[PDB]
Amino acid sequence: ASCETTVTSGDTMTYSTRSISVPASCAEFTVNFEHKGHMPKTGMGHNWVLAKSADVGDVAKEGAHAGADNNFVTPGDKRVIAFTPIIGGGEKTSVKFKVSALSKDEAYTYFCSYPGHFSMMRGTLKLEE
Ligand SMILES: [Cu+2]
Repeated sequence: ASCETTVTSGDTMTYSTRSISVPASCAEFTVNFEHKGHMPKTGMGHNWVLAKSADVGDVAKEGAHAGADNNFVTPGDKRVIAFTPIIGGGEKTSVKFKVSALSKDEAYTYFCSYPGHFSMMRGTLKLEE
């Protein structure tokens, strides 16, 4: 009944885990995200973006053109359920979201939207009954 999890990244294009389970008993869930590499966000930035799996492609396409100042996420993108800002080496961030925003009928994917990272840096998130 833990309603928090920690996902790390580094100077590669992989997350530390590729599956996150959110307990349906949680009212809110927190994802802590840390970058343990030594390269900065200009060249090796990472973020954690959550969307329904069918929407990842379009969110990633539009987000790549939104710019670093918009964390590579289109401003007001209604397909993004929750996201963190981009972080570089030695930085940490987190995001908390309401578990009621998720449905048991849908599939979800978390991924990094820094240009060129989404194909490898992605995982599945599911609501655990
Ligand atoms: Cu990344």
